[PDB]
Amino acid sequence: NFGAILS
Amino acid sequence: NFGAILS
Amino acid sequence: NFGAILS
Amino acid sequence: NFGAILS
Amino acid sequence: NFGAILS
Amino acid sequence: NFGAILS
Amino acid sequence: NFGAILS
Amino acid sequence: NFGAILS
Amino acid sequence: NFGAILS
Amino acid sequence: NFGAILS
Amino acid sequence: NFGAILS
Amino acid sequence: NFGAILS
Repeated sequence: NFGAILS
Repeated sequence: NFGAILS
Repeated sequence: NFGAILS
Repeated sequence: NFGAILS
Repeated sequence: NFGAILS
Repeated sequence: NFGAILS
Repeated sequence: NFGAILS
Repeated sequence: NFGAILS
Repeated sequence: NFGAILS
Repeated sequence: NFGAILS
Repeated sequence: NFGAILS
Repeated sequence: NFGAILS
């Protein structure tokens, strides 16, 4: 899978 | 701010 | 899924 | 202000 | 879902 | 003032 | 003033 | 879920 | 102010 | 999952 | 602020 | 898996 977080 | 995605 | 919060 | 979304 | 508050 | 929405 | 939201 | 408080 | 999200 | 808090 | 993701 | 924290 994949994932991300942005500030 | 904050944004996230997770598959 | 995905999600976000804005100030 | 504040805004949010969550799937 | 989603939601918000405004001052 | 104040305004709100919640789904 | 004060405003709040909680899902 | 999500939530916020404003002064 | 304060805002939060938790999936 | 994911999560965030904003001041 | 603080943001996190964990798969 | 994967994970992250942002300040």
